[PDB]
Amino acid sequence: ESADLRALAKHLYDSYIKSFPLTKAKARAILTGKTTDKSPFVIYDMNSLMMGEDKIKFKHKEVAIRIFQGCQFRSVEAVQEITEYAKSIPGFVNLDLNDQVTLLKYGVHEIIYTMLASLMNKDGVLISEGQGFMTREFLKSLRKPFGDFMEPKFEFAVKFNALELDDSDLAIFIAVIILSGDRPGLLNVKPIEDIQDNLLQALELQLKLNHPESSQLFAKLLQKMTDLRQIVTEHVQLLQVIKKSLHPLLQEIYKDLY
Amino acid sequence: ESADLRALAKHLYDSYIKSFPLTKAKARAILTGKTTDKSPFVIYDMNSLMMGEDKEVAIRIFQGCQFRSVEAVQEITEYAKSIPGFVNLDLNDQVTLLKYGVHEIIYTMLASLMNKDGVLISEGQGFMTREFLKSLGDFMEPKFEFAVKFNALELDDSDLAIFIAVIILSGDRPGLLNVKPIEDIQDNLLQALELQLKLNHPESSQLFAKLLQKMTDLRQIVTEHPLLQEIYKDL
Ligand SMILES: COc1cccc(Cn2c(C(=O)O)c(Sc3ccccc3)c3cc(Cl)ccc32)c1
Ligand SMILES: COc1cccc(Cn2c(C(=O)O)c(Sc3ccccc3)c3cc(Cl)ccc32)c1
Repeated sequence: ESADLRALAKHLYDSYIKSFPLTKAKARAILTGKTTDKSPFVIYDMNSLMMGEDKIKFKHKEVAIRIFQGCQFRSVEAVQEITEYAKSIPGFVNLDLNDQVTLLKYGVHEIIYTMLASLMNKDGVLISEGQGFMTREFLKSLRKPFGDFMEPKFEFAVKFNALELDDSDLAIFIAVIILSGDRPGLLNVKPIEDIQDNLLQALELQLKLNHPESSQLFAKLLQKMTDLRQIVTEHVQLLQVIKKSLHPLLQEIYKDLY
Repeated sequence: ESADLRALAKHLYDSYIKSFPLTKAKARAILTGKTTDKSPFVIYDMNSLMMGEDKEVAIRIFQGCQFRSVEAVQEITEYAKSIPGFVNLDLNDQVTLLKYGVHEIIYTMLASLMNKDGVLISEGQGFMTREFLKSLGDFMEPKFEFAVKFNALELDDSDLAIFIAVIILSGDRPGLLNVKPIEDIQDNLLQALELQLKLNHPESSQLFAKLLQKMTDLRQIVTEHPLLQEIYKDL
């Protein structure tokens, strides 16, 4: 069955390519300065933060807070991308609608962090679709609860990026994360795990063929999901330190994804 | 290398038997009224509890359960010594791996002594029900929910021995000095488990991943709410 595993891999990558406008390949080309196209506007200090908000578009009233809503606007945009990609996954839209919601409900945070790692090196993050680069030192230097809440994301990213996965690897990895059969409140786990079974097989082969010099990559990738679920837990906790940010209709768009 | 990987598997299993006096095989013989062993005393309520230990109750149960963690770190430590390469690692790092990896192993091995209804105590001589514990009041519910999920994998002692070695030797543990020698040991512990599951469960569909995915669920129980106070010092 090594032929349908290749065809499954490809066509998650094909849908991945169209669901997500900014890929890892493109993020690394920009980060490394590593070819033609363009250098991003760098946010290293308060004066660059304020100049970045003119030429740079921002579809999104103190400064460190103005960085939360921006990060929150953006994560909610990402949900609709992850939601579209989920639908390209063979078997997903035949699942019970309730289960589809539960898978996304719990899956989108873990996928957001995975994808946030593609835009991060140890020095900072690509923001505003590669057009910008906020430095890491500019982020530790934010106030009170804003001083961290990005810093552990970087911690995980530097470690995650060391696996040197490409977009074709991540397409399957993300699919694996969505079709996760232990989301609280799933009504029907049989097809969920039979789809995840395929994806794991497709992933195991992809890592084999794509990183043939890298012995236990499938297993080391799976261990990362234990770091992923922990980072998600302490972010949902740091957002009950940030119920202490006004809409309200924006509290009502941007409270979840969902 | 599939002779190296059988040798390693069988080495860890031997050390496992020798380190842990109550195995899962023993626990399952005791739990299912199997004949080789003797039925436990059952603690379902208050004068069962009273009659079993022949100030208050809840925190005195929490004193016992906390001390069972003591011999358990005495035993996990002894096992970790037999893991090829462990004692070669930097002294500080040996400690770092033990401190963060021990509770995840406790909960793995507590799944062996549990069913849907309760837990074995005193090397399998007693049996505390889930509801007498739910009568105190929360601290055991996640253990039981993981235990029920895990025991579905139908893992036995030879599988757990290797899987537990995989836990202890993780290079993601906060503040490891020399990460690379630790990853090197896990890599061959990883392909020894993969050979163990394909050879022991020839019919288990993608069991290897299913088991490492369960490493998530273990990490989250650990986020629960004085040789213990010195393991907890920062996590
Ligand atoms: C996984 O995709 C993303 C999810 C959330 C954010 C981002 C990039 N990004 C953005 C953005 O709006 O593009 C933002 S908001 C922003 C950036 C610069 C100036 C004002 C707002 C952001 C903030 C942090 Cl602390 C980290 C990453 C951030 C990408
Ligand atoms: C996996 O190794 C174990 C780690 C901790 C506990 C146990 C079994 N156990 C014990 C014990 O003393 O053997 C105990 S302590 C105990 C309980 C009643 C009377 C006397 C002691 C315990 C308590 C809970 Cl709430 C759950 C499991 C427990 C086993």
